[PDB]
Amino acid sequence: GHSYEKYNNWETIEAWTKQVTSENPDLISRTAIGTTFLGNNIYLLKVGKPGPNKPAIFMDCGFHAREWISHAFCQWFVREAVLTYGYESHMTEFLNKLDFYVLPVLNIDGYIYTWTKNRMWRKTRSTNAGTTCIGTDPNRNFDAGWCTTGASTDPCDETYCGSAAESEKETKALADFIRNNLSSIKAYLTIHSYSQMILYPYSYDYKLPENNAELNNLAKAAVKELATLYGTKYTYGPGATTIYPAAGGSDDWAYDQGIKYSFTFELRDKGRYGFILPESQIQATCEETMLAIKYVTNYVLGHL
Ligand SMILES: CC(C)[C@H](NC(=O)OCc1ccccc1)P(=O)(O)O[C@H](C(=O)O)c1cccc(NC(=N)N)c1
Ligand SMILES: [Zn+2]
Repeated sequence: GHSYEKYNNWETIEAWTKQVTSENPDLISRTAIGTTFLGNNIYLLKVGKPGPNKPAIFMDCGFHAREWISHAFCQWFVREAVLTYGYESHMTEFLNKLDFYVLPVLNIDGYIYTWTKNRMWRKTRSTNAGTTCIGTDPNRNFDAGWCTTGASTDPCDETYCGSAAESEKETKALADFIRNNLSSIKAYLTIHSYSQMILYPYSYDYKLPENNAELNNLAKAAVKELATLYGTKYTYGPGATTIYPAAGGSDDWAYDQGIKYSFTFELRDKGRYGFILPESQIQATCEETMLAIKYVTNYVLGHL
């Protein structure tokens, strides 16, 4: 069964998307935006009070299979939204005024693989011509300085950029959806672990985004907000210099589509447990992360 303080396998997460939608008909709608290489449905949840011409924030989790706390966060977020709507003033305002598109798990095939075969799997599970090596790094697969730096052209490597940009059904589906909704999507938030950072563009080059001063101030405010709960310290900055240069990432691509608020979140911890973050830390991790996501949401709402 589904728990919010445990990591849930895909069958359970899928059942949950159907259940939470059924239980909250005027706050949540479910669609699928594509299928994975292995035929799983890429569900997207539209969270918000329906209305005409509403702006939106897009958030995805589970780009990378082994980053389990990411998947956990998208599920936590959805419950918080439906539990507190009508009671907590900010979330009530958020859901009245905008829609959150929440994509609980992008890389479903890899996630399943981390449950069944290899806890440390990262990439998708697509096949590659001329080799037995499996998978492409979805966050090297977007059309953003594609495969020029911090990526591999070898399918056997963890950062394989794929045979071409959007070669993966999963990344094509995500790009297609975002391209189809550019008029409404005002921010892009992509949830990863670990490192306790908020990154903004660019990672594929050392050039800075036009609005980098604003993004820096926004990230700064968001991390200090996060720290209020448990003292957790996040660093922040443009990807290339803050963590490492790397091309083909979705945050850079979304920004260059015109989504001016584009962030990669790296959640707990800083390496003690790394990707294998204890379930005992899910609640506290999600709780503090909510504060940063809500700060960003309120700021974006104030700049429409
Ligand atoms: C621990 C955490 C930072 C993860 N990093 C990771 O597994 O690094 C492994 C690795 C191994 C060899 C070469 C490069 C990278 P990840 O979540 O995969 O980091 C993102 C990524 O590399 O896709 C990441 C972190 C910060 C910013 C961005 N943005 C971007 N467009 N590159 C992307
Ligand atoms: Zn990641």
